[PDB]
Amino acid sequence: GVGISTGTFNNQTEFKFLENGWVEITANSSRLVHLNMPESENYKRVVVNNMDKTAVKGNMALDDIHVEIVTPWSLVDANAWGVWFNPGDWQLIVNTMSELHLVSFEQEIFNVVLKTVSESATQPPTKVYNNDLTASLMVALDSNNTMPFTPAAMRSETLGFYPWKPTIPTPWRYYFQWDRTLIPSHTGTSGTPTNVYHGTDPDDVQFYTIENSVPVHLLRTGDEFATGTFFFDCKPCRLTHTWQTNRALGLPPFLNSLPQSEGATNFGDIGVQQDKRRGVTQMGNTDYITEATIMRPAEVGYSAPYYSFEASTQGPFKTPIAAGRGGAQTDENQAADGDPRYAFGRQHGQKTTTTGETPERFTYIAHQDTGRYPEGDWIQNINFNLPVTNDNVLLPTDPIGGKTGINYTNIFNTYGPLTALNNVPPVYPNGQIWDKEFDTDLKPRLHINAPFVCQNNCPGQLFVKVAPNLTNQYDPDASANMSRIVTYSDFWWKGKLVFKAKLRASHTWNPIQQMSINVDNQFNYVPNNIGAMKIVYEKSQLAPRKLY
Amino acid sequence: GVGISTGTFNNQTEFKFLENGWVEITANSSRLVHLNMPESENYKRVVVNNMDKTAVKGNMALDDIHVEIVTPWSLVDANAWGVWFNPGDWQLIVNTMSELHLVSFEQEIFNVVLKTVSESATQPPTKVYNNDLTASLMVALDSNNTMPFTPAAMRSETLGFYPWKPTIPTPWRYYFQWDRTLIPSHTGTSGTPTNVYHGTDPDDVQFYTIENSVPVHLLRTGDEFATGTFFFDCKPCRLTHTWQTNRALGLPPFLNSLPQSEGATNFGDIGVQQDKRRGVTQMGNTDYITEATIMRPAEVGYSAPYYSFEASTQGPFKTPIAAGRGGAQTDENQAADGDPRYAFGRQHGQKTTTTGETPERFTYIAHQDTGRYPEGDWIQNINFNLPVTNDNVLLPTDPIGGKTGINYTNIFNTYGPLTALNNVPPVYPNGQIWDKEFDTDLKPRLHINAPFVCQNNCPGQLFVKVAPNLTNQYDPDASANMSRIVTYSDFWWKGKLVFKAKLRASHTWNPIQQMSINVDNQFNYVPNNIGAMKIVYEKSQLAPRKLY
Amino acid sequence: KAKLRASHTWNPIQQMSINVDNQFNYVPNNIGAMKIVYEKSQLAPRKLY
Ligand SMILES: [Ca+2]
Ligand SMILES: [Ca+2]
Ligand SMILES: [Ca+2]
Ligand SMILES: [Ca+2]
Repeated sequence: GVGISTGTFNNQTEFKFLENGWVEITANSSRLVHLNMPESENYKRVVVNNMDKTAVKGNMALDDIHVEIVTPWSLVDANAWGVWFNPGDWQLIVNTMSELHLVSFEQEIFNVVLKTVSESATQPPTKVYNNDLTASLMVALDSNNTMPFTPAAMRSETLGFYPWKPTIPTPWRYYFQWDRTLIPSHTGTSGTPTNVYHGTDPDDVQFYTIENSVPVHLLRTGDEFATGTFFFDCKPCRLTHTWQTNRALGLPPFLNSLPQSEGATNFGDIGVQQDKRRGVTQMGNTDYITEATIMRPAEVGYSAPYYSFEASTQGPFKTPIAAGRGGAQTDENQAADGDPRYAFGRQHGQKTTTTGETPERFTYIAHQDTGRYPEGDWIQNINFNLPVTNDNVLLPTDPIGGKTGINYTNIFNTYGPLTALNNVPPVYPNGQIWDKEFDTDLKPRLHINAPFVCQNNCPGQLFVKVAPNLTNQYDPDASANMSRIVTYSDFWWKGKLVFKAKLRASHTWNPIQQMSINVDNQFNYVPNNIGAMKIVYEKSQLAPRKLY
Repeated sequence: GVGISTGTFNNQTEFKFLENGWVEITANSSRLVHLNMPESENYKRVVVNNMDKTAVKGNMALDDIHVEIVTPWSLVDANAWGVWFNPGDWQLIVNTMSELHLVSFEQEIFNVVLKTVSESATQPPTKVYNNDLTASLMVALDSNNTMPFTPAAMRSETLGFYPWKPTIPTPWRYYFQWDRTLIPSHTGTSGTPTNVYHGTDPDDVQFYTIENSVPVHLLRTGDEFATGTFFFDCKPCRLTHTWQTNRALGLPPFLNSLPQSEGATNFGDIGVQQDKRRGVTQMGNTDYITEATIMRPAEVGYSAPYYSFEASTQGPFKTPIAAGRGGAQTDENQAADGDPRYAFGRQHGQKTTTTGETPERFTYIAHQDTGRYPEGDWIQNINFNLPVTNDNVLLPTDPIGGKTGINYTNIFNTYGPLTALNNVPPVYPNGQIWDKEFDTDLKPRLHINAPFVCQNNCPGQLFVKVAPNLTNQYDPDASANMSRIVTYSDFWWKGKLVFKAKLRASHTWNPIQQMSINVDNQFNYVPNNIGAMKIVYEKSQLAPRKLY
Repeated sequence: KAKLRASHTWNPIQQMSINVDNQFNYVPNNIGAMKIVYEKSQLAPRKLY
């Protein structure tokens, strides 16, 4: 069955409006995937050790040592917003929907092709491509999620974002266990710290093979493969942001004195002595009821140690932070509430005609005011007693450990039973969409990498690979490296991701932040005279929501 | 499925006679289309600016600046009379039918072929064509008319007019928005006018993609594609012409004195003093009832400014005129009532064995006397009072604006609530058949380009394209230009256009103008000793019709 | 009775939107003054032919 197609290209996003303001978004994405023969046919256990870098005192954070199993299989990952929606669709969703529901996912492989390269070793010399009709492409869909979960978006290795531009999958590899020690130090530290990779703990070894745990399918041109329809189990993702802070929760103080003339100088006045006011407070000493002192239900947001690194059996790792805005606009603390920074290129944004190999990037800065501005933090001695005396105040300025560039905010952590928090907002187009939950007894309240964490079950991973096209000479009983015909494959991938949205309703007199084409962004949405493209990142939760 | 054909060639025109003089014309047209790989795979936004020409004062009309989106898709356009009928059929329709009804349209693509060119780089060197059996031809039929409407007949780019001669489609491209200024001037104008292309208005940008708005079909040799049957909604087109003018409407004056002997000198005489006659007039002053002064119901035809150019956001454009004859035969005013001029060649008429690249052409001159002869126009002062004195007459001779070559007829416009007019007559074989209506709130009473304007709905456009035949080396992450195997395609197109005609009836004693072979046209209808062909244009509405 | 639009181009499209420039044309001031700035309606291309 060579002369018949086995599939259809479809990259349309359908918006189906239902009853009561609910829409059913059907994002169709098709892509032509190009796939090469594995450079090797065996699994390799490789160690990566860049001690040359960590050898330099004060370079701990640049540690890359790990051990990974290198498989002869490739992963077809489509878990990233850019694969399903273009700037247009996205603007539609973000400007009018109030919440998003991830419903189901299904993919299929069709119109498979396998060619053989022949070196017409004459003159230049030449190269001749031919069809190997009876050759097969191997396909394995790990439904049971036996294999380790490895999101390609984490390393900008998902399918590309352009319907009219071929793409490729990524060689699949996964972490193996290993013990590693690396002691912190600074430029002036003495002696040689302790930078040792101890190896692997036998009680943590887990060598996985696809061949042994997932049925594999062989497809020839005539064949096709389709996944079933997987249904997610995730909480809805909101498309609105909160702006309220503790300072803006509840009943404002009653102004006894109101401005009588226009002018951004004419303020209103509470009109009551800060120690002669009524209200509630959690400060049993003073009688000062102040906007920064009065009681509030709980606490929106929280403080966590910044540029903290922790260490365990495998080595050091940065301490993650779940947090939004908190601070002026061109007045951040990227570190404090962890604004994510995305590095990618060409195939996932970055102008296409770009040269060199320096990735493009951006630091996403959410609209939700749930972050913190450390410099504003301070601490006072129980006696209160203002103006506070230097001996009774710890400030983001006073040093810690005699260190000049470290202070309590750095060590600080105000997470507790009163912490109100929100989930990570979606990041177009470089963000991951869904993520598999940790199989720990107690799970995390959220994941920092994706807004959708399928709990009870997630779509399995799809592995692809060109099956061994051997030559007439092959001897198992001789390490050699099995000479095999240079074969490559081309197939089309088609996926269908279904969402369920809820149309928003206005509730204020005033208009609202809406995504829109300007005379400034204009050319970020259209190709140029050479056909170069790029996909600029966009914000998602533009639109306020009352928090309390 | 490679060894089996998927279609049939049919280029027969069937005439099926019904009851009560109605015939059902079924025009079948088949053609072998040749199609090449796109020179580029991306959409390009290109600007065209020939300021070098408009720089020369007095060359405004030669302005070509515009912006267009260049797509990697080709359009298969068959909307032009020459594609469906040969001189014979046409003579039949034009000589015996009185009116034409455009009923339905359907097309289909079959017996698809895709070959690969290989340069046997030896000696001359050689070239080798091979079949790429598993390759696909992409097909997209824009049913919803999402895409911008682009009639290829407008630029002589429809399918060719010979059943036994292969043809090709045209690269599809469409207008993009842009602001442009160009101020009129004459040879002796001083300073440098104002010739500026300002660019595009963001509020008018509309980048269209086929991939994003029309499902695409992949066909391999075994496959085939067929459109459904589309049904038009258009007014009938008449195949007769009117000759009556205001001067010949109604009851002629009664001749009291009739000629008594033969001779084109012996005239009849009304026999009553022009100021002593009875009748109606719209001239409340005089008592002169004259053949050029007596009342008439309304007005056949109208006067409009000639070689008028108007300007708006995009630049200048000639003011269109809807009008027929009006004037002697070798006594026109091509400009005044806008006789169309058609430029084309080889594939759509023009002797086939022709060399060089100067198009062939003709100015169509309709039989309907609905035009005007300006030189005959004049204007008189309210007092009437003849013979009229130079100071009370504006003539097509007196100058306007002190200009010697401009007069009121040039500025003139007599369109009003009494204007009687006819539609554009069909032009064989270079004319467009149907046209999509403007989506403006108020529409035009007619289109100057085709006699059939499908209002509520029109057949969608058919886009074709060779799908990317990549080589073993392809890297998305590198602008390059994706090296791809030189692939081309050959497929057969078959369309069916159904009309409904009405047989005419004689009502006069005298015979009537009929199309016919002469000793002069004879060789315009047959090939020569070399096999050269050409298709000479013909008139359609030869046959009078009483207007009133 | 309205009809929802459908995208048919690769490129985005002119959309009405709040800027750092129009911002205060949509909210009252410290005195309670209001104003309603005119807006355009047919922002969005349509193929004519
Ligand atoms: Ca921040
Ligand atoms: Ca804010
Ligand atoms: Ca004329
Ligand atoms: Ca005539």
